[PDB]
Amino acid sequence: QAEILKADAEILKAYAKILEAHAEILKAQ
Amino acid sequence: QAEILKADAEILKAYAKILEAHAEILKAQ
Amino acid sequence: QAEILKADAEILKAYAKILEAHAEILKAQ
Amino acid sequence: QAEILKADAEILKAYAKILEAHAEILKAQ
Amino acid sequence: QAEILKADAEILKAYAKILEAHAEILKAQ
Amino acid sequence: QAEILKADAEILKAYAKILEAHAEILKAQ
Amino acid sequence: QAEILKADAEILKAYAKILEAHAEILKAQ
Amino acid sequence: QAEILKADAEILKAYAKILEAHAEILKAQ
Amino acid sequence: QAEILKADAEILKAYAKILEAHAEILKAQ
Amino acid sequence: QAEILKADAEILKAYAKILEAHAEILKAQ
Amino acid sequence: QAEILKADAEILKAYAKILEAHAEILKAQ
Amino acid sequence: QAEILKADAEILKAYAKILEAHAEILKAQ
Amino acid sequence: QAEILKADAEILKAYAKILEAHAEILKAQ
Amino acid sequence: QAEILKADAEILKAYAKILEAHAEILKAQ
Amino acid sequence: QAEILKADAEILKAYAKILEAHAEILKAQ
Amino acid sequence: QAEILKADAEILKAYAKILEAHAEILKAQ
Amino acid sequence: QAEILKADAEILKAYAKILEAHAEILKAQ
Amino acid sequence: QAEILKADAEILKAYAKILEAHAEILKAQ
Amino acid sequence: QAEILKADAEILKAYAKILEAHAEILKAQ
Amino acid sequence: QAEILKADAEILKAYAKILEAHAEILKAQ
Amino acid sequence: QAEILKADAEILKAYAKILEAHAEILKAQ
Amino acid sequence: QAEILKADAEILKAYAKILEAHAEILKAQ
Amino acid sequence: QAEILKADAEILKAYAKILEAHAEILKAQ
Amino acid sequence: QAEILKADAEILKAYAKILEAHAEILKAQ
Amino acid sequence: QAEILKADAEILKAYAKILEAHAEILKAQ
Amino acid sequence: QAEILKADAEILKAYAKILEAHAEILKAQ
Amino acid sequence: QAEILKADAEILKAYAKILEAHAEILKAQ
Amino acid sequence: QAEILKADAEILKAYAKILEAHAEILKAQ
Amino acid sequence: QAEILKADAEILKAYAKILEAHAEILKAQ
Amino acid sequence: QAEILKADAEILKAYAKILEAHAEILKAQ
Amino acid sequence: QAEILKADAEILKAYAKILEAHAEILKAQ
Amino acid sequence: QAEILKADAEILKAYAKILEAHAEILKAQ
Amino acid sequence: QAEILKADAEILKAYAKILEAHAEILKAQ
Amino acid sequence: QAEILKADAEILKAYAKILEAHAEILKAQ
Amino acid sequence: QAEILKADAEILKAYAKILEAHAEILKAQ
Amino acid sequence: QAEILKADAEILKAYAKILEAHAEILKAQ
Amino acid sequence: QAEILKADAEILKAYAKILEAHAEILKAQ
Amino acid sequence: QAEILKADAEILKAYAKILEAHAEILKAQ
Amino acid sequence: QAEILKADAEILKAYAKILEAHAEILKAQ
Amino acid sequence: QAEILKADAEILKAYAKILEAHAEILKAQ
Amino acid sequence: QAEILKADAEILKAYAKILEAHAEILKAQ
Amino acid sequence: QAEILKADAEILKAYAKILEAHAEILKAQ
Amino acid sequence: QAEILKADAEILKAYAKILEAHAEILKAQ
Amino acid sequence: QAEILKADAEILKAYAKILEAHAEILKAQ
Amino acid sequence: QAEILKADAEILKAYAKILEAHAEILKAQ
Amino acid sequence: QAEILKADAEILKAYAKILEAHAEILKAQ
Amino acid sequence: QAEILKADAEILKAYAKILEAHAEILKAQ
Amino acid sequence: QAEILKADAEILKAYAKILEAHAEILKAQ
Amino acid sequence: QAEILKADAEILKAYAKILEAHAEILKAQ
Amino acid sequence: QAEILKADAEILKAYAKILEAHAEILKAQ
Amino acid sequence: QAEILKADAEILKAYAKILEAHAEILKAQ
Amino acid sequence: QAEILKADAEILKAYAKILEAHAEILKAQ
Amino acid sequence: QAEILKADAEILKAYAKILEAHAEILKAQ
Amino acid sequence: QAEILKADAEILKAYAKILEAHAEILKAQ
Amino acid sequence: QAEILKADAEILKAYAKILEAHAEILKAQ
Amino acid sequence: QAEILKADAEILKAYAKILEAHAEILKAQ
Amino acid sequence: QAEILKADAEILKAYAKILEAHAEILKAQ
Repeated sequence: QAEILKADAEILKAYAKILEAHAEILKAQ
Repeated sequence: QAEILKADAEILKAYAKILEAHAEILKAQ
Repeated sequence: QAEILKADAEILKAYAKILEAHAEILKAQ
Repeated sequence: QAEILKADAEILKAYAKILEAHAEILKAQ
Repeated sequence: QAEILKADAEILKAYAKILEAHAEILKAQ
Repeated sequence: QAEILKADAEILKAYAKILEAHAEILKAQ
Repeated sequence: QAEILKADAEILKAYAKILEAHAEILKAQ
Repeated sequence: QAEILKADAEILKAYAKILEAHAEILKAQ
Repeated sequence: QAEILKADAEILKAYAKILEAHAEILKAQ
Repeated sequence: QAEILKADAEILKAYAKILEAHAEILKAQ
Repeated sequence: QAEILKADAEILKAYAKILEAHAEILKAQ
Repeated sequence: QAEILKADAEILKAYAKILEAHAEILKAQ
Repeated sequence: QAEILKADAEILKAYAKILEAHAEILKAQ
Repeated sequence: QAEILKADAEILKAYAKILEAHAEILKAQ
Repeated sequence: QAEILKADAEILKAYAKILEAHAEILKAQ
Repeated sequence: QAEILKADAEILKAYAKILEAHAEILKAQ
Repeated sequence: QAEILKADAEILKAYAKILEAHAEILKAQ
Repeated sequence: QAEILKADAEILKAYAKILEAHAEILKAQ
Repeated sequence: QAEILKADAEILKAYAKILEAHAEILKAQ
Repeated sequence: QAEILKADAEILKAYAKILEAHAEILKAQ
Repeated sequence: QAEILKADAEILKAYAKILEAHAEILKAQ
Repeated sequence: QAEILKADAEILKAYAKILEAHAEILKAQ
Repeated sequence: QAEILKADAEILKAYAKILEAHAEILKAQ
Repeated sequence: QAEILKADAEILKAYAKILEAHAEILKAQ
Repeated sequence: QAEILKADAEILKAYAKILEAHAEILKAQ
Repeated sequence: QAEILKADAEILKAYAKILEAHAEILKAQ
Repeated sequence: QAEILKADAEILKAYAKILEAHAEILKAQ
Repeated sequence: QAEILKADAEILKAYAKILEAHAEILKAQ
Repeated sequence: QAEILKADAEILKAYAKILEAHAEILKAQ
Repeated sequence: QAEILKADAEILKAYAKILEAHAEILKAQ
Repeated sequence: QAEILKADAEILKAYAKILEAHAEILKAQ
Repeated sequence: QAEILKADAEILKAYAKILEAHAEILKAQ
Repeated sequence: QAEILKADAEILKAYAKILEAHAEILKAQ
Repeated sequence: QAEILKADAEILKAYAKILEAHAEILKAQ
Repeated sequence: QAEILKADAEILKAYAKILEAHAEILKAQ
Repeated sequence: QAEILKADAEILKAYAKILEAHAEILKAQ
Repeated sequence: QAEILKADAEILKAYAKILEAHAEILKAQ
Repeated sequence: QAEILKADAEILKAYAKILEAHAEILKAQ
Repeated sequence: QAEILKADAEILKAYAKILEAHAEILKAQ
Repeated sequence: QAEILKADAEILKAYAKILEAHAEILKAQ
Repeated sequence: QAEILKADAEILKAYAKILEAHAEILKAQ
Repeated sequence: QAEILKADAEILKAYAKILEAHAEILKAQ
Repeated sequence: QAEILKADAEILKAYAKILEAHAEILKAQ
Repeated sequence: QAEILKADAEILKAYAKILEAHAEILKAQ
Repeated sequence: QAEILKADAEILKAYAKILEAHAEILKAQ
Repeated sequence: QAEILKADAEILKAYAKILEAHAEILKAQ
Repeated sequence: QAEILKADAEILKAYAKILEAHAEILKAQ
Repeated sequence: QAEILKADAEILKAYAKILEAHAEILKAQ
Repeated sequence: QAEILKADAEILKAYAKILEAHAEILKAQ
Repeated sequence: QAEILKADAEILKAYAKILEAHAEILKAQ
Repeated sequence: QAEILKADAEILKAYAKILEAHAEILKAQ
Repeated sequence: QAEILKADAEILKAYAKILEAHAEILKAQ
Repeated sequence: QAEILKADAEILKAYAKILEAHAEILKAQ
Repeated sequence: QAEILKADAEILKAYAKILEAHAEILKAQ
Repeated sequence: QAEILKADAEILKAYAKILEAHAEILKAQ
Repeated sequence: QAEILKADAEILKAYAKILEAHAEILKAQ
Repeated sequence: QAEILKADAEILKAYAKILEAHAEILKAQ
C-alpha cells in the first residue's frame, strides 16, 4: 500500500509546485 | 487483489506526471 | 471470480498506460 | 453460472487488449 | 432454464471473439 | 508517511507565499 | 512536524500583514 | 511554537490598530 | 507571552477609546 | 418463477444495450 | 399465470432489441 | 381470462417486432 | 364479456402485424 | 436465485455504460 | 454470493464514470 | 470479502471525482 | 483491512474537494 | 494505522475549507 | 501520534473559520 | 504535546469568534 | 504551560462576548 | 499564574454581563 | 347539521367505489 | 348556510358517480 | 352573499353531471 | 351521530377494497 | 357504539389485505 | 368488547404479514 | 381474554419475521 | 397464562434475530 | 414457569449477538 | 433453576462482547 | 451454583475490557 | 469458590485499567 | 486465599492510578 | 389584582375542558 | 400594569376555547 | 413600555381567535 | 426604540387577523 | 440603525395585510 | 452599510405590496 | 463591494414593482 | 333524513339480491 | 340504522356464497 | 351485529376451503 | 366469536397443509 | 383456543421439515 | 403447549444441521 | 425443556466446529 | 446442562486457537 | 467447570504470546 | 487455577518487556 | 503466587527506568 | 367582578339544564 | 379597565342566553 | 393608551350585541 | 408615536361602529 502513499506524496508535491508557480505568475502581475 | 492496488498506484503516478507536466507548461507561460 | 479481478487489473494497467502516453505527448507539446 | 462469469472475464480481457492496442497506436502518434 | 443460461454463455463467448478479432485488426492497422 | 507530512508543509508554505504576495499587491493599491 | 508548525507561523504572519495593510488603507480613507 | 505565539501577538496588534483607526474615523464623524 | 498580554492591553485601550468617543457623540446628541 | 424469466430478459436487454452502445461508438467515428 | 407469458414476451422483445441494435451497427458502417 | 390472451398477443407482437428488425437489418445492408 | 372478443381481435391484429412484417422483409430483399 | 442473474445483468449494464462513455469520449474529440 | 458480483459491477461502473469524466474534460477544452 | 471490492470501487470513484473537478476547473477558465 | 482503503479513498476525496474549491475560486473571479 | 490516514485526510479537508472560505471572501467583494 | 495531526487540522480549521468570519464581515457591509 | 496545539487552536477560534461578533455588530447597524 | 494559553483564550472569548453584547444592545435599539 | 488571567477573564465576563443586562433593559422598554 | 349530509355523501361515494371495483373485476376477466 | 348546499351538491355528485360507475360496468361487458 | 349563488350553481352543475352520466350509460348500451 | 355513519362508510369502503383486491388477484392470473 | 363498527371495518380491511397479499404472491410467480 | 375484535383483526393482519413475507421470499428467488 | 389473542398474534408475527428474515438471507445470496 | 405465550413469541423472535444476523454475515462477505 | 422460557430466549439472543459480532468483525476487515 | 440459564446467557454475552471488542480493534487499525 | 458461572462471566467480561482497552490504545495512536 | 474467580477477574480488570491508562498517556502526547 | 489475590489486584490498581496520574500531569502541561 | 382574573380564566378554561370532554364522549359513541 | 391586560387576554382566550369546544361538539354530531 | 402594546396585541389576537372559532362553529353546521 | 415600532406592527397585524377572520366567517355562510 | 427601518417596513407590511384582508372580505361577499 | 439599502428596498417593496393590495381590492369590486 | 450594487439593484427592482403594481391598478379599473 | 337512510338500506338490499343472483348463475355454470 | 347493518350482513353472506361457489368450481377443476 | 360476525365466520370458512382446495391441486401437481 | 376463532384455526391448518405440500415437492426436487 | 395452538405446532413442524429438506439439498451440493 | 416446545426443539435441531453442513462445506473449501 | 437445552448444546458444538474450521483455514493461509 | 458448559469450553478452546494462529501470523510478519 | 478454567488459562497464554510478539516487533522497530 | 496465575505471570512479564523496550527506544531518542 | 510478585517487581523496575530516562532527557533540556 | 361570577353561575345553570334535558330524552329512549 | 370587565360580563350573559335557548329547543325536540 | 382600551370595550360591547341578537333570532326559530 | 396610537384608537372605534351597524341590520332581519 505504501506505494499508494508515496504516489499521493508525489501528487501533493506536484500540486504545491502548481501553486507556487501560479504564485510566481501572480507576483509577476 | 494487490495487483489492483499496484495498478491504482501506477494510475496515480501517471496522474501526478500529468500534473507536474501541466505545471511545467504553466511555468513556461 | 479472481479471473475477473485480474482482468480488471489489466484494464486499469492499460488505462494508466494511455494516461502516461497522453502525458508524454503533452510534455512534447 | 460460472461459465457466464468466465465469459465476462474473457470479455474484459479482450476489452483491455483493445485499450492497450489503442494506447500503442496513440504512442506511435 | 439452464439451457438458456448456457446459450447466453455461448453468446457472450462469440461476442468476445468478435471483440478480440476486431482488436487484432486494429492492431494490424 | 512523513513524506506526506513534508508535502503538506510545502503546500502550506506555498499558500503563505500566495497570501503575502496578495498582501504586497494590496499594499501597492 | 515542526516544519508544519513554522509553515503555520508564516501563514499567520502573512495574515497579519494583510490585516495591517487593510488597516493602513482604512486609515488612508 | 513560540513563533506561533509571536505571530498571534502581531495579529492582535494589527487588530488593535484596526480598532483604533475605526475609532479615529468615528471620532471624525 | 507578555507580548500577548500587552497586545490585549492595547486592544482594551482602543476599545475604551471607542466607548468614550461614542459617549461624546451621545453627549453631542 | 416468472421473475426468473424477467431476470433473463434483463440479461438480454443488457446485451442489447451493449450492442447499441457499440453502434453508438461506430457511428461516432 | 399470464404474467409468465408476459415475461416470455419480454424475452422476445429483448431479442428483437438485440437484432435492432445489430441493424443499427450495420447501418452505421 | 382475457388478459391471458392479451399476453399471447404480446408474444406474437414480440415475434413481429423480431421479424421487423430482421427486415431492418436486411434493408440496411 | 366483450373485452374477451377485444382480446381475440388483438390476437388477430398481432397475426396481421406478423404477416405485414413478413411482407416488409420480402419487399426489402 | 434470480437476483444472482440480476447482478449478472448489472455487470453487463456496467460494461455497456463503459462502452457508451468511450463513445462519448470519441464523439467529444 | 450475488452481492460480490454487485461489487464487481460497482467497480466497472466506477471505471465508466472515470471515462465519462475524461470525456467531460476533453469536451470542455 | 466483497466489501473490499466496494472499497476499491470507492477508490476509483474518488479518482473519477478528481478528474471531474479538474474538468470543472478547466471549464471555469 | 478494507477500512485502510476507505481511508485512502478519503484522502483522495479530500484532494478532489481541494481541486473543486480551487475551481470555485477561479469561477468566482 | 488507518486512523492516521484519517487524520491526514482531516488535514487536507481543513485546507480545502480554507480555500473555500477564501473563495467565499472573494465572491463577497 | 495521529491525535497530534488532529490538533494540526484543528489549527487549520480555526484559521479557516477566521477567514470565513472575515468574509462574513465583508459581505455584511 | 498535542494539547498545546489544541490550546493554540482555541486561541485562534476565540479570535474568530471576535471577528464574527464584530460582523454581527456591523450587520446589526 | 498550555493552560496559560487556555486562560489567554478565555480572555479573548470574554472580549468577544463583550462585543457580542454590544451588538445585542445596538440591535435592540 | 494562569489563574490570575482566569480572574481577569472573569472581570471581563462580568463587564459583558453588565452590557448584556443593559441591552435587556433597553429591549424591555 | 351539514356534516351529517357529508357523511351521507360518504356512504354514497363508498357505494360508488363498490360498483367501480365490481366493474374493475368484470373488466379484468 | 351555503355549506349546507355544498353538502347537497356533494350528495348529488356522489349519485352521479354512482351512475357513471354503472355505465363503466355496462361498457365493460 | 354571492357564494350562496355559487353553491346554487354547484347544485345545478351536479344535476348536469347526473344527466351526462345518464347519457354515458345510454351510449354505452 | 354522524360519526356512526362515517363508520358505516368505513365498512363499505373496506368491502370495496376487498372487491378491488379480488380484481387484483384475477388480473394477476 | 360506532367504534364497534370501526373494529368490524378493521376486520374487513385485514381480510382485504390478505387477499391483496395473495395476489402479490400470484403475481410474483 | 370491541377491543376483542381489534385483537381478531390483529390476528388476521399477522396472517397477512405471513403471506406477504412468503411472497417476498418467492420474489427474491 | 383478548390479550390472549394478542399473544397469539404476537406468535404469528414472530413467525412472519422468521420468514421475512429467511427471505432476507436468500435475497442476500 | 398469556405471558407464557409471550415468552414463546420471545423465543421465536430470538430465532428470527439469529437468522437475521446470519443474513447480515452473508451480506457482509 | 414462563421465566424459564425467558431465560431460554435470553440464551438464544446471546447467541444472536455472537453471530452479529462475528459479522461486525468480517465487515470490518 | 432459570437463573442458571441466565448465568449461561451471561457467559455467552460476555463472549459476544469479546468478539465485538476484537472487531473494534480490527476496525481501529 | 449459578453464581460460579456469574464469576466465570465476570472473568470473561474482564478479558473483554482488556481487549477493548487495547483497542483504545491503538485507536489513540 | 467463585469469589476466587472474582478475584482473578479483578486482576484482569486491573491490568485492563493499566493498558487504558497507557493509552491515556499516549493520547495525551 | 482469594483475599491474597484481592491484594494483588489492589497492587495493580495502585499502579494503574500511578500511570493515570502521570497522564494527568502530562495533559496538564 | 390580575391574578383574580387569572383565576376567572381558569374557571372558564375548566368549563371549556368540560365541553371538550362532552364532545369526546359524543364522538366516542 | 400590562400583566393585567395579559390576564384579560387570558379571559378572552378561555372564552375562545369555549367556543372552539362547542364547535368540536357540533362537528362531532 | 412596548410590552404594554404587546399585551394590547395579545388582547386583539384573542378577539381574533374568538371570531375564528365562531367561524369554525358556523362552518361546522 | 425600534421594538416599540415592532409592537405597533404587531397591533396592526392583530387587526388584520381580525378582519381576515371576519372574512372567514362571511365566506363560511 | 437599519433594524429601525426594518420595523418601519414591518409596519407597512402589516398595513398591506390589512388592506389585503379587506379585499378578502369584499371578494367573499 | 449595504444592509441599510436592503432595508430601504424593503420599505419600497412594502409600499408596492400596499399598492398591489389596493389593486386587488379594486379588481374585487 | 459588489453586494452594495446588488442592494442598489434591489432598490430599483422595488421601484419597478411599484410601477408594475400601479399599472395593475390602472388595468383593473 | 331517516328516509334517506332507509332508501340506502333498500339500495343495499337490491345490491345483495343482484349479488346472490349472479352467484346462483355462477353456480349453474 | 340497524336495517343498514343487516343489509351489510346479507351483503357479506352473498359474498361468502360467491366465494364458496368459486371454490367448488376450482375443486371441480 | 352478531349476524355480521357470523357472516365473517362463513367468509373465512369459504376462504379456508379455497386455500385447502388450491393445496390439493398443488399436491396433485 | 368462537366461530371466528375456529375459522382461524382451519385457516392455519390449511396453511400448514400448503406448507408441508410445498415441502414434499421440494423434497422431490 | 388450544386448536389454534396445535395449528401453530403443525405450522412449525412443517417449517422444520422445509428447513431440514433444504439442509439435505445443501448437503447433496 | 409442550408440543410447541418440541416443535422449537426440532427447529433448532434442523438449524444446527444446516450449520454443521455449511461447516463441512467450508471444510471442503 | 431439556430437549431445547440439548438442541442448544448441539448448536454451540456446530458453532465451535465452524470456528475451528475457519481457524484451520487461517492457519493454512 | 453440563453439555452446554463443555460446549462453551470447546468454543473458548477454538477461540484460543484462532488467537494463537493470528499470533503466529503476526510473528511471521 | 474446570475445563472452562483451563480454557481461560490457554486463552490468557495466547494473549500473552500476542503481547510478547508485538513487543518483539516493537523492539525490532 | 494455578495455570491461570502463571498465565498472568507470563502476561505481566511480557508487559514488562514491552515497557523496557519502549524505554530503550526512548533512551535511543 | 511469588511469580506474580516478581513480575510486579520487574514491572516497577521498568517503570523506574522509564522515569530516570525521562529525567535524563529533562536534564538534557 | 361579581357580575362575571354571576354570569358564570347562569352559564353553569344553563349547562345543567342542557344536561337534565338530554337526560330526559335518554329516559324517553 | 372595569368597562372591559363589564363588557365581558355582558358577553358571558349573552352566551348563557344562547345556551339556554338551545336548551329550550332541545327540550322541544 | 386608555383610548385604545375603551375602544376595545366598545368592540366587545358590539360583539355582545351581535351575540344576543343572534340569540334572539335563534329563539324566534 | 402617540399620534399612531390615537389613530389606532379611531380605527378600532370605526370598526366597532361597523360591527354595531351590522348588528342593527341583523336585528332588523
